Amino acid sequence: VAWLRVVTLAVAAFIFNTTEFVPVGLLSDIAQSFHMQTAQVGIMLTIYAWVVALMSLPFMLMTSQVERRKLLICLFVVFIASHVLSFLSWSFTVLVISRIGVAFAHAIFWSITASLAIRMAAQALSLIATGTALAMVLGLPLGRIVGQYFGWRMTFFAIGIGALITLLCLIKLLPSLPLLFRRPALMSIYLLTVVVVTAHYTAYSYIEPFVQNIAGFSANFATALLLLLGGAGIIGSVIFGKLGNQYASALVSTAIALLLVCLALLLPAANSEIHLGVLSIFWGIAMMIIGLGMQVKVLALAPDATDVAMALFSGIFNIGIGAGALVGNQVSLHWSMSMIGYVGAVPAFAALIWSIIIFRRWPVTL
Ligand SMILES: CCCCCCCCCO[C@@H]1O[C@H](CO)[C@@H](O)[C@H](O)[C@H]1O
Ligand SMILES: CCCCCCCCCO[C@@H]1O[C@H](CO)[C@@H](O)[C@H](O)[C@H]1O
Ligand SMILES: CC(C)S[C@@H]1O[C@H](CO)[C@H](O)[C@H](O)[C@H]1O
Repeated sequence: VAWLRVVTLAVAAFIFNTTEFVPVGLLSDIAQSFHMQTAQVGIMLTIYAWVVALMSLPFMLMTSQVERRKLLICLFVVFIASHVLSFLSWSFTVLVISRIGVAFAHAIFWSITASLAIRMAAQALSLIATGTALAMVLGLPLGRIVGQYFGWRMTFFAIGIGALITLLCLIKLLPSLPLLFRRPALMSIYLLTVVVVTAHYTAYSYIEPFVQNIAGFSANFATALLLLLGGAGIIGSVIFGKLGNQYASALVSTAIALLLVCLALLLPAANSEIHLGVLSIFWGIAMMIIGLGMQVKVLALAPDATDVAMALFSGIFNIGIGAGALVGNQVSLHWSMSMIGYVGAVPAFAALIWSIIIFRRWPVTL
């Protein structure tokens, strides 16, 4: 019952995190159906993200008063309704309105999920994280291939059904802030996160219309990279799993360094299928190391109020996604979408330094 009552959430984290990134493999399709240009559709990522940023904190506030599995139901219900609206969406406006619906559930979910794994008890958090992790590897790739044969609306409708079958699996298994603002080390971590995420989502958001409209390759080759990155992620995630309980500083910095490289070398490694592919192998490995790197450290640094740690982590993570989407959008629209790799490499340089600085300053851990 423990493993189940938690594996059900680990799955549940897979759904929410799967959803928000699926648009990355669906920009062309979504654009085609609405007679706009790829990058223009990129903003539904920012809108989503920034709603999760704005509401992660106020929503949990209001919601924590009354917080049974009841709340998960109403998330899932809204999640499921919104996803039905995406499928029916009769304008790119209606689509993005639907994305807010999801984001409202998203916002609330990810405040809560940190604790609940523990309340059914631990290492409940790896499971959650495994789900988080298995989103990039199975979720997003398979979401593209579905969007290939069947198109984007079915992809969105599909996910809505998961939420249900998992909701039903869910129902069968049932029953502050100034202190953190005054942990500079935690704040510094919250800082590093915001920045490095913007760096990565400058580029990663538009990788599809990049591999298609800019590097010239097939829409199959794009889908190919997305698989490679996900699995690259498995390597990355299991490098950490086995080696992140120590070495956390060094891994994270070298990772961020690796990311730096990849972002700079995006345009030069294009026109070299094998090149972009390796890039993908390294990029991916960096992505998960950095991604889990922060979650682990925030939790470490905030034992007495983990969920509020995580509530902040959630929101402040989503600033970076909207940031990177938007800057990625704007470079693509106004100067060239080839300079997304380079533009993003600027926030990544800063982060490398900030990384090394703060790990020197606070070597304490465990
Ligand atoms: C102040 C210097 C910036 C350093 C980063 C410290 C975290 C503060 C960022 O605030 C953000 O704005 C939202 C608006 O409501 C809030 O919900 C929530 O706090 C958070 O997502
Ligand atoms: C010279 C010493 C370097 C140490 C300073 C740490 C880097 C913090 C910069 O973050 C800024 O925050 C914005 C998000 O709000 C970003 O979008 C913006 O591009 C970036 O400029
Ligand atoms: C980049 C993805 C992991 S999204 C990210 O996951 C985090 C930890 O799993 C936080 O809980 C955020 O709420 C969520 O948006």
